[PDB]
Amino acid sequence: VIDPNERKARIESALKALIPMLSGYIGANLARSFPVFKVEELVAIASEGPIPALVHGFYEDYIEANRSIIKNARALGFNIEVFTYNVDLGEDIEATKVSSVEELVANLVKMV
RNA sequence: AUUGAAAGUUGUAGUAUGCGGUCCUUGCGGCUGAGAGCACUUCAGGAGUUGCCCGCGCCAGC
Repeated sequence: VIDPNERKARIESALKALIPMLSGYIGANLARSFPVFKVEELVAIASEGPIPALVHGFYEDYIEANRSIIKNARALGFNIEVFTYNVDLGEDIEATKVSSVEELVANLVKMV
């Protein structure tokens, strides 16, 4: 319904909304607490159509589950683009080794 | 009003006194309203249905 440029700008705004997410701007009591934040590791998949939800990082062996859910999804015929930070994720998987959070957002907005 | 004139055929009298139509007598004895009989046989309370969607326990706290 809206102009295509409006849709695009909304897309990059939503993607860049993650910049004040992994920097320590979550939760409440920011004035006094402002928690000591660091991103230990992360894995992201972009794709274009419907893809299965990634496994939560709560579990201890979620890296193996992520590898198994990525390789087989790509084998099934999904054009999934994978970005990894501080996660090996094997060697046979074409995954972009990102270095931070904002450049991950740059990679996401590259494919708009 | 004369073959006429006056002239009770009358008085008293229980056809009565007593006397069980009576005595004895099972309408009685024996007798299955009885024997055989599925109110049975076949039946989905069934198909479809998000208890959904939005939500800072929040901001000032030597």
